Amino acid sequence: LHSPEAVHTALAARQLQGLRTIYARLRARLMGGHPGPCHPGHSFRLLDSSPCAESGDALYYRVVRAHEDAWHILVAKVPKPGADVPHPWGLELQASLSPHFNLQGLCGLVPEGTLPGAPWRGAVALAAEVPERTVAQWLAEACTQPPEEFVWAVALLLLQLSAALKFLEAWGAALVELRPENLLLVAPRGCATTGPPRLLLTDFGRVCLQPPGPPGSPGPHAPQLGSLLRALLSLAAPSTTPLAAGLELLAAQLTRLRPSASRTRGALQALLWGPGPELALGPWLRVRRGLLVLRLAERAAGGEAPSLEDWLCCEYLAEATESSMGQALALLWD
Amino acid sequence: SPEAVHTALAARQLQGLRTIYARLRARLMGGHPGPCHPGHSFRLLDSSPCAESGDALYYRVVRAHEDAWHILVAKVPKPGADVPHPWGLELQASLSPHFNLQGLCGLVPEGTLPGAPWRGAVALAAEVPERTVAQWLAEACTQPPEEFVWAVALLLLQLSAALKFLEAWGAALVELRPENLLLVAPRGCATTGPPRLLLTDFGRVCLQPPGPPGSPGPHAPQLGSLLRALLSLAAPSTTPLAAGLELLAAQLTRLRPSASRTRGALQALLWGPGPELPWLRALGPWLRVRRGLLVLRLAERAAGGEAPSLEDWLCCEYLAEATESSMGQALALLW
Repeated sequence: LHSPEAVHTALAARQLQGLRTIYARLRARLMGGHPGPCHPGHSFRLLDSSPCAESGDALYYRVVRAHEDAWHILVAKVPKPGADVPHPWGLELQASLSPHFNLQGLCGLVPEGTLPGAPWRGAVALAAEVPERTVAQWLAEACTQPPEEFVWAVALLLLQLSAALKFLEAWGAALVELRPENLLLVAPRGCATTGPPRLLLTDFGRVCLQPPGPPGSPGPHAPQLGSLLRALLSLAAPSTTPLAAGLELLAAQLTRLRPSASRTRGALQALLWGPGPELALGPWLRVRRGLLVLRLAERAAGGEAPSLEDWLCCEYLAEATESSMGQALALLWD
Repeated sequence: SPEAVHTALAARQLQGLRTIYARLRARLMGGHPGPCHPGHSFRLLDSSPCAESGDALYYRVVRAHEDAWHILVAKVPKPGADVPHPWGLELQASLSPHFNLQGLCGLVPEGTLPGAPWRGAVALAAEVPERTVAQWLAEACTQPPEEFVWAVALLLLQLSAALKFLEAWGAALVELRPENLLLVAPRGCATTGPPRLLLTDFGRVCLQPPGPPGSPGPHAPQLGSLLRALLSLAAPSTTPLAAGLELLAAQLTRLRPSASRTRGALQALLWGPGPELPWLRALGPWLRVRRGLLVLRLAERAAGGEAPSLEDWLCCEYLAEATESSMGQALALLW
């Protein structure tokens, strides 16, 4: 109204409120369908006579929990014969934590005599999620993708792993080692079927209490992500794209500078979408937030669903700030 | 250089809005059955019409073109029907398909479907009728809300689009009657909201060679009279749109405006500004803001799993094609 700049501010304020509404609606569907806790009135019957998935520490079978003429599908996690538990408290933590997009949740336990005809004997915990493949099983096929196609797919799975780890670092606990065979992949709920899978962390036997320490401390997982990132990158076909060049520099920075999981997510999101080192940043983020909303509207016109990558992108752009992008760029060009 | 970024953003959302309109229009006009050939096979679906219009009984028929699946409907002449202007029926076969016109795909003579309830050779329409406008009004005006005039104004904009196509042609309809108009669901972009309107009454459409304005819209004084009848059937005039329709009916009979001027003023009541907007100076940033808000609303609906309605496609047609001179006419005709 007689001030083009006030109109520009009102448009940024409303499209950002819409961007948070878009994120919250997609998150509510993406995290929907969670089964309630197990009760004495629930009848448990087996689906899989052989493992539906295998991790490094356990075998997984589906079980149907029937009640009130309906049911939920839960997974029984059966530890492999000879498997150890370096940190038993991490299993007590798994049963104490609320649901998280990238962590394996529990809905209860099947005690002895409650599930007839099982492949195993003894009380078993019930996981809320249903597995499809391990990260190692995905790599066995995925390493045949074109250079940039494979590397992008891995870079987005790494962003999910950093978030799962950020929760744990803010919580006050850490993994002693990273093992892709205990990282499981499933299709995301309510998202396009051709996008990236949802990443679940299951290795709670390796999670231990680790106090955050002083404000100048190193990130407890940084040298594990640096070495793992280089081993995963050595599986990609060669490319000259900035994406692969930034991921190799970030691996050197993870072992050299030792950033936290929240600083790691910032630089990785900045490499995936962010500006170059030349920035100043406000106008860029305001244009990119508006462009994702236009792409979502243009594809909706064709009856196309958003993918998990678009929910993760809209999450970065909605949470991105000038101070956060300053830190993200600083690691990238240093 | 923020001024350079704001110019680039307006151009980037404009090509996206035109792409959204073209993709939703392509879904709405998708599957149009092709012309009838010796390769087509037909089967009867019913013994009673899917729509009963003033001068036609509409029966649904299956067609297959080399095993390509199509549904078409026979326009069986209703007993007592006539043709005051036979040229208008030649015009219906002549013109290209249009979203709000009743299209034809060819003739099916008697004997193709031995079990048919009709006799004689009957042409088959591309669209599949569900009800007439008079049939919708009988129930729809029984328990209207005060905002009911919203559903009527949107069907009126569609009828004005069908009449604008004929007015751009060499043609006019001499007698306008809601009992001869048809409503169907939109294809590919379907919701429970307003139906697609089809203009059917070509038996009464005559030649219109005049150049000078004369009466600019031969259909306007007829729409003004029908709109006053519709406003007395609807809920009390408590919504600004009902008051806008009351003065619009007086203007339709007083000024006899063309369908293109009726669509401008009617779109201004539906989505555009009133006299609160000289006033027209605000239209530049008003279209840029309203165009961006519709793109944002479509993305927020998609985030919730809600498809766009035919109203949202008509809204994006109005906003993508509206200009400062078109909105200047729209507002000047209303006030």
